[PDB]
Amino acid sequence: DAQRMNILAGRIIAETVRSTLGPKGMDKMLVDDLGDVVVTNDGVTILREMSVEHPAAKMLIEVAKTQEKEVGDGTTTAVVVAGELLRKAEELLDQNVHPTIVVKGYQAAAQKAQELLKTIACEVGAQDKEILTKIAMTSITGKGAEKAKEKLAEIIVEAVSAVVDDEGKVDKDLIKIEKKSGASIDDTELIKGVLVDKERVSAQMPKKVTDAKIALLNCAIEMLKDMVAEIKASGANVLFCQKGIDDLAQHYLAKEGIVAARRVKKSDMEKLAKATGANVITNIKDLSAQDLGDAGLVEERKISGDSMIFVEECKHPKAVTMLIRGTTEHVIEEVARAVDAAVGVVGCTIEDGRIVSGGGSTEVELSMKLREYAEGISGREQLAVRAFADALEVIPRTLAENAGLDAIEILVKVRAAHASNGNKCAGLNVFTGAVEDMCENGVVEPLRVKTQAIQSAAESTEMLLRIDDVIAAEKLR
Amino acid sequence: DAQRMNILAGRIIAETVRSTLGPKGMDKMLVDDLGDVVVTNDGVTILREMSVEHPAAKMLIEVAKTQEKEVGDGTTTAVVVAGELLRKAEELLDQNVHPTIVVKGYQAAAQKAQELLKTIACEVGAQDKEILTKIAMTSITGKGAEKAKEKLAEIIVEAVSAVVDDEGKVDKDLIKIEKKSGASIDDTELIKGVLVDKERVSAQMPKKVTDAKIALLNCAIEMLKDMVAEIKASGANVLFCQKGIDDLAQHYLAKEGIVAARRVKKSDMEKLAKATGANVITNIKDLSAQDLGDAGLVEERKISGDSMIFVEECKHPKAVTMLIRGTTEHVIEEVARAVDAAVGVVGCTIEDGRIVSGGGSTEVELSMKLREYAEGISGREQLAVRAFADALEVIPRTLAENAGLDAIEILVKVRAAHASNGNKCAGLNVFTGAVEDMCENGVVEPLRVKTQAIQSAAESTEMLLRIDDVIAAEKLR
Amino acid sequence: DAQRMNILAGRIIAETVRSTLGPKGMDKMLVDDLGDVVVTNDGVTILREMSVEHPAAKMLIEVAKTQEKEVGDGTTTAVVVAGELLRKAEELLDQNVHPTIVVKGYQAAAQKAQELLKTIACEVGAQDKEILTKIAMTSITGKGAEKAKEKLAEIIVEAVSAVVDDEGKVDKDLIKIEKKSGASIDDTELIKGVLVDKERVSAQMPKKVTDAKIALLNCAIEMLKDMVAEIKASGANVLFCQKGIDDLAQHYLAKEGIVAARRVKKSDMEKLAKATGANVITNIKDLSAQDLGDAGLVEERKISGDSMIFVEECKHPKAVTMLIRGTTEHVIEEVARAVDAAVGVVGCTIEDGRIVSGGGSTEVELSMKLREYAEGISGREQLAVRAFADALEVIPRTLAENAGLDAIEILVKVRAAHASNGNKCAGLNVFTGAVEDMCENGVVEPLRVKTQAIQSAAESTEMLLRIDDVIAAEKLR
Amino acid sequence: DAQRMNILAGRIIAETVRSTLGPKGMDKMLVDDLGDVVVTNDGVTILREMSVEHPAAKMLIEVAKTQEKEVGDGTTTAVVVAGELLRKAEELLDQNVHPTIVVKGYQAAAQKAQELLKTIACEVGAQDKEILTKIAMTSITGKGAEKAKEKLAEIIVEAVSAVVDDEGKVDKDLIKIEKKSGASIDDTELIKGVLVDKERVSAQMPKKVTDAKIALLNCAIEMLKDMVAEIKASGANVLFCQKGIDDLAQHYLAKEGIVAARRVKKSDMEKLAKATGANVITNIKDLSAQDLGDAGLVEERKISGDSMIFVEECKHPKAVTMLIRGTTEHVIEEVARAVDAAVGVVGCTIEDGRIVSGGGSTEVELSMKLREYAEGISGREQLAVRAFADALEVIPRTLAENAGLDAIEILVKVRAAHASNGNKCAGLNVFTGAVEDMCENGVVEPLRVKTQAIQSAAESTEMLLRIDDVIAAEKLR
Ligand SMILES: Nc1ncnc2c1ncn2[C@@H]1O[C@H](COP(=O)(O)OP(=O)(O)O)[C@@H](O)[C@H]1O
Ligand SMILES: Nc1ncnc2c1ncn2[C@@H]1O[C@H](COP(=O)(O)OP(=O)(O)O)[C@@H](O)[C@H]1O
Ligand SMILES: Nc1ncnc2c1ncn2[C@@H]1O[C@H](COP(=O)(O)OP(=O)(O)O)[C@@H](O)[C@H]1O
Ligand SMILES: Nc1ncnc2c1ncn2[C@@H]1O[C@H](COP(=O)(O)OP(=O)(O)O)[C@@H](O)[C@H]1O
Ligand SMILES: [Mg+2]
Ligand SMILES: [Mg+2]
Ligand SMILES: [Mg+2]
Ligand SMILES: [Mg+2]
Repeated sequence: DAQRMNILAGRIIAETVRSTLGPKGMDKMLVDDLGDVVVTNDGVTILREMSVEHPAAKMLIEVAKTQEKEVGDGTTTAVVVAGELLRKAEELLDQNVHPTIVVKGYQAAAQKAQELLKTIACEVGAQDKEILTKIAMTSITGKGAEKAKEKLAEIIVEAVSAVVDDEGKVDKDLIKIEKKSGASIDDTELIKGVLVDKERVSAQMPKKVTDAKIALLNCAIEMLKDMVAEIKASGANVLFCQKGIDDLAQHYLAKEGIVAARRVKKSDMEKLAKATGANVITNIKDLSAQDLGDAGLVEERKISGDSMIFVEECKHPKAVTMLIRGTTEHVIEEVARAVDAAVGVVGCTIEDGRIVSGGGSTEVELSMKLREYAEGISGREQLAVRAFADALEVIPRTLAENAGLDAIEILVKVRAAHASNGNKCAGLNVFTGAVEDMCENGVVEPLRVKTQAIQSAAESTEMLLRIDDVIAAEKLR
Repeated sequence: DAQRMNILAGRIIAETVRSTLGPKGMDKMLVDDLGDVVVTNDGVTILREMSVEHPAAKMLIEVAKTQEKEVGDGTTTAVVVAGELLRKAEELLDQNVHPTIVVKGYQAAAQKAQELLKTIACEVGAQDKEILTKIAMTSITGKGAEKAKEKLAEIIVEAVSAVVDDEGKVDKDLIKIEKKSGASIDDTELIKGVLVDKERVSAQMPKKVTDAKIALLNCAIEMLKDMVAEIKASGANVLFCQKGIDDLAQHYLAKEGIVAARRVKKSDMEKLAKATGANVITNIKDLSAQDLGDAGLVEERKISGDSMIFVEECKHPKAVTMLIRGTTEHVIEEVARAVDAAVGVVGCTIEDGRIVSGGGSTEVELSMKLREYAEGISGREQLAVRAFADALEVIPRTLAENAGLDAIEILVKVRAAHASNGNKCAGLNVFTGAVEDMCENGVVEPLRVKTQAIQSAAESTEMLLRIDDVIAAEKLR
Repeated sequence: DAQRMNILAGRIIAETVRSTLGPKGMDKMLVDDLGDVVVTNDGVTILREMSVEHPAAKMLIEVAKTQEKEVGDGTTTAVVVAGELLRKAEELLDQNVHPTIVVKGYQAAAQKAQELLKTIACEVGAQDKEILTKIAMTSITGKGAEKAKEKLAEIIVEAVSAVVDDEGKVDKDLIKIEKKSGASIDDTELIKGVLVDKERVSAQMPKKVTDAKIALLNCAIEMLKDMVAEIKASGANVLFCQKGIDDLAQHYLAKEGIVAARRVKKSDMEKLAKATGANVITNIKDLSAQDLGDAGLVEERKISGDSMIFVEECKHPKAVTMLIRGTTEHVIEEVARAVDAAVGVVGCTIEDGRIVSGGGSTEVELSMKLREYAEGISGREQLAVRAFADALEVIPRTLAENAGLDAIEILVKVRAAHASNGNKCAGLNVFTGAVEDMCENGVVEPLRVKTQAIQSAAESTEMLLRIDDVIAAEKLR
Repeated sequence: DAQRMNILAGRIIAETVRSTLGPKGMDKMLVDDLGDVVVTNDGVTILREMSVEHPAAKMLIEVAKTQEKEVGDGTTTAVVVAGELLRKAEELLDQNVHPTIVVKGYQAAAQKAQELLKTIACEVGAQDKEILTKIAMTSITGKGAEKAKEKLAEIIVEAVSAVVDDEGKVDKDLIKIEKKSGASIDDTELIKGVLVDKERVSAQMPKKVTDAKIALLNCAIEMLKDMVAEIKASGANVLFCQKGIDDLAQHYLAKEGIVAARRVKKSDMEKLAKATGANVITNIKDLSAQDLGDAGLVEERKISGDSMIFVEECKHPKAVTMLIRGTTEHVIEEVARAVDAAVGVVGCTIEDGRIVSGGGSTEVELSMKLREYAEGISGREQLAVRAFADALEVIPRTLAENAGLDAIEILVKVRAAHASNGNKCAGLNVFTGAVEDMCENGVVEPLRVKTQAIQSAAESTEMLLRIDDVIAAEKLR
């Protein structure tokens, strides 16, 4: 009774982002209380912006937060599978199956799914840039752009492959994301170093400094003669002032051949302190030759529509930065979420070396094998394993729904292609309407995406099914 | 629309006799317009006594008439499977599957069922009286009596085995059914020959005649001296007059040592003409010594409550007669329908030599194998093949329902016993509640029972699905 | 207003037989006031059996009566197109198009359809038995039997080809249809001559007569010696008496070696007078040696279930008779309607020598060409020509509907195959689900089928659109 | 469901300005919350003044803002086509066509429309003043004045042709728009230079100065003797003070033969700095002989109702200014929007050299060619391309509706005139009621008008169709 409304609340959250799955997915319209409009195909964006107050709905959201924290992609996939599991479980409750039996079936079916996924996955090499590019292609194109990814995917593959340490681990904090308005999306490029979105405050100043000694000054300049003497004595050639710089000081800086920029953002003072290794000085007497950062090259090179300072050839950091360019602000914010997703799947591929074919092909193969495993189960426990397998068909059907095809006959032909030692990679290519080999089409995604999503969907539904009543408590906590 | 109510009418006829399946089946109460009450477990009895006016209902009844004409048992099974097919097909219509696709699926699944049944069936020898007894045991005990069949089954096995010609064919008209009230049911016995429920019209007449010359007279006797001269000249010792015999003629018949009975029924004049080989004479001049029948013994022996004429030791006919004894009239009529059913299954076993294990095991094994065949089908045609396999589960579930068990978990454990090269004969034994090997329990039925019923259920449902509207015609015919 | 209900009444008659189109057509159930049931796929049977009282409905039925009288097939096609024309016309009335403009458009579009059909049709030779077999195959298989036609079609092709006179005309009365119950449908055969469903009244009579002299006697026999003298003097060896024959006359007829049959039907006296060329004598003195018919062989040969007199090897008549065999009465009556249809289309093919590809391919090709012709029309008259073209798509759509496919995308792919100098014979093969060349599949039908159906559909709808009110008259006639 | 109301909101915005299309367009009445009344035929004026709160309505308005920013004309055409696309798409949704299929059809049909437009357009010479006059005639006369354009169009053609640089590009900021109340509309004239709506502060001052040295003074005058010495030493003859001028300074300025005006607007200080090339001095010591601007003539000539300073014969700027005259304020504001529109179409003509015939002729020709392209499409994707072609007919129909004619037969005769390679420029001349060659009537518009409008209408509808639900978000942004 009161238990069912929890199942209802969970399915409501699922069907909210249901139609946003896959490249041909539908866009949702987000409207706040102030009348601002947001249109997006990304599932996790919709999940965080929703006005979610129901507890069972929040218990489901923690799957997407967990799925994105541990993988970065598949949050839409995990939520939809959880919703379909709740629907199939409600059907079994309507057949007088006790909830604990459904949980025992789901729990046993989730473990068997993990073992089967470990055998379906194909092994790849952490140096195969082609397979890594196909992984990024599949992960980004689910949002809604074609062939522009081919340039961005190779940029992301080169960025991640550079920050891979000698242990095969990928630290996403080593790849800084930088967002700036520009002329077009294609202007997005990768830079071996760090970026400063400023220009020389005086054109007479020298524009390039090699073997730079970076100085981070947090005090305004606008007494002053002794300040210039102390800074010049520290043996520095590059100065970054967070506040302003005196116009008379900008002259003596240009005469001494010293590049300097004022109005430097607080974020640039933080990244220079973290990367190059400088302190944020609070008193000019503290500035020394050791607080300076080291950099092989500091060059301000213009770009399409803007001029900014590039700090390249820094051997000490071993890190890179993504310069994201775009026309509008919402386009840039959409491109940023595409990079965060591709970084996750490429990172998971290098760490795990296990991938499966996408397009719902792996789901169908897993569904068929689980129905075989269900046959051998005695006791009511079997019916839950059946539903768990038939629940996985929600992923290929939703893809066919959003592709405009008849999900019934599409799901039929794919099941036929997998039947009796078929092609475990046969799926629906939403661009052609035919059933093809997803591996030959370059549609692949990491194994951790599927394993983490399925386990996350199972554990949440198991948690909801153990709830049979909600009780009005007082105070607590 | 108007099509669906036809499907509804069929399921109504199905669910009417649904709970009458199996030995533990439920009894139905038949009440006419005059207030007479009839309680029975036999399905075909209920089907003919129903006030059936709907055309789709009549189209369903013709399956039971065909099933009983071609087999004699399994009419309940064919009707129930037809109803479950109608229910599963209605589900597919509710999923926007066109009727012709369902027909194509059912039609292709019915043919695959015939091929699979031909491989599940076990071969037996036409002389194995033990297996023939187990066949009769299974067919009769479905009505509602225990271990009394063991005596009757061996009587039926000996009766059928005697009339088997040199071509393995069984003519049910060679086994005459005779019903007479008596002391108990156990008094039912088999007689090697034919019976005449008459007595000597004169006690002074000789009661026994050996090497009898049977005479069939169709003319009343009550000129007359020339009639006695012609009949005595024909060289006959036994006379059967359909009409009466003169009292003065009854005297000269008793004096000459000639046994004679008057008021002989028309059925006895037919069976004597068919068995012993005599003509029905219409003019006394046609009576000759060749129109006489031959019989080794003609003896009138009294029985409990009656005296009648037995004609035994007739090597020429090669036919026998069943003497049915019972307490009441309704009990005898129930025993007669048990014999007509057992005669059919024993006859089908000797002619075909193919039997299958009961208990729903053949249905479950066929259902499981058909779900495997459905996997390889592309196009919407697959979904009908799925439903056709899952429709067969109505037979084991109804047995479990009528046995008082939980049909869900019973059907689960049986499917587990058949899964992955299991025991094709594993079913639910309604007397113990456990799943056992039906072959080891002696629960077997002929192959023609299953093949004819399944094909009959498919063809009727196929015929109903091609109907999409009923039109108000005028006159016609 | 009152005009529209006429359009409604016509569409009701159309959609009544709509789903009966094509081989995969649906079956309708006809129920009279007495409860008798008739299930059929044939459209014209349903049209005559309907309880039709509405005048506009009767005005539509006369199209099927006209289509069947002048062609024999396509009555369902003409009715459905007429109904679709009425629907498209109702749309134009709802756009404030005057009925006479719709008529002017329909009338101008119907004539242009005749011009295009004359150029789409392919020419065949009146001696090409292969193409004639494909014509009969296509026309019969629309009812619901497979490959049994291949034997029956060649029988029908040989029957029609024999009665073709030296002017290419086919008289359907020269091919007698004979219906008799038998063992199976395959026993249907063609006989080179005429048939008499009688047997020799005396088995002692000689059973065979060669070089027969047929005599037609209309006077009862049962004076008599002078009658035998006059008949024997006329020089006849075969006598057909419509009334009875004296038993003593049956003796003297059998002694003279003269075959004779009594109780001969009136239909047999008519066909013998028409074929062999004999007179129906009304006075024994009129019987002469010249009133006799000539026949090479008269033989009474038994068949499965009956014995009858065959009159073969008659060179003079030039006519044949179809012996229809079947299991039940309704099956035979269904086979008879198939022959009458095939005779019509084969006759239309030999007379015209023009055929078009079936399957709806010709309809789509005609529809596409009419939309091109519609473009060049000025004034509101154009809109009707558009509707006339888009109305023809009802035939391929109904075939796709009855085949279980999605009529939308099937109709799309066919239009694509015909577009920009495509294949004018590309249609939907309901047996495979793919679009194929209908000529290569052997699916063809005579040009007169299409031309007469389209003109019949147009003229009736033209007649309905000129009706704008119904007036309550008195007496009249 | 919730998606459909978005389609509804867009069509509401479309039909709001629907009847304002073409010269015979209808006037709309705008009433604010204060009771002020505005009557206009201009579509873009109505679109910005509407109380638009619905998001889907705003998403549609952004098309008119985009169309006006990139072209300047066709905003009404793009909105109406967008609305008609939404209506035709709703019909396809009511036929169970998935939105992504409609988008795929629209997207593919929009690209084919761009390619077809590139071949329909005729090339013109950037020096052909006659064709440029016909372009301005067609663009302005859509608002509501006759033959007054012939004088204004030639004025606009001369203004744009003067500011065309050596690269064929037209910078609209080089043509300054000046609005002033006057005696009549015909007093609108073009001035080769820049305008200053000021008069001499002293009538005793000389009114004309040749070889002027423009001085821009930003400091108030009202020490003062040294200020006059520094300005006179700089060698200047014309002074523009943004603030006031001392009355005693106004005396010494009049004695030296120096023209001076005080209270000069900030816009005049900006335009003089941009055109003549002068600096805005902030300290009298910075004024030099090089900060002065150069001008061949500075003359204050009175006009009907006012006197102002004209700065003509300035070879250096290469820019001109439009003096707009009118009776009332609202009349002047309407004339200004006419010039901005004509400047856009004349500019697009010189840059592109591609024009198409107006009157809906290009729309009909594009509609007919797209229906030919639609024929060859397989799969449901075709149906959207059909609707896209039939959607373009909204433009000729709306013109015929506003012209008072029967849109049905007018659209018919135009389609007939275009059918099978008709006159691709045949359209409806709303002044005569007949179908004529629009090129021979001087009804032409640039290619960029159609290409940008069609693409803008398609992309917006594509964006609306990807929306399937609106979600209640919290906070965001
Ligand atoms: N080219 C493609 N063909 C078929 N399926 C695809 C393709 N690209 C992506 N997908 C599917 O889209 C799904 C993910 O899409 P999306 O919802 O955008 O991201 P998320 O992984 O967060 O759910 C994956 O399961 C994948 O199978
Ligand atoms: N001892 C038993 N255990 C399990 N099933 C049985 C047993 N005896 C009979 N059956 C089942 O009963 C079914 C037939 O029973 P019943 O309805 O009485 O006759 P009918 O064949 O006319 O329907 C068979 O399909 C068989 O599988
Ligand atoms: N093998 C076939 N494949 C496709 N269409 C067929 C085939 N055979 C017959 N048809 C179609 O069936 C239609 C006629 O069927 P039916 O309604 O039974 O007879 P009628 O010609 O009286 O309407 C024809 O228009 C023909 O195109
Ligand atoms: N003289 C004319 N004859 C026929 N049509 C015209 C004429 N002048 C303009 N039009 C039509 O009017 C349409 C534009 O009118 P309007 O709505 O006033 O401006 P906008 O271009 O902003 O929509 C063009 O599509 C053009 O075809
Ligand atoms: Mg993704
Ligand atoms: Mg039974
Ligand atoms: Mg036909
Ligand atoms: Mg305009």
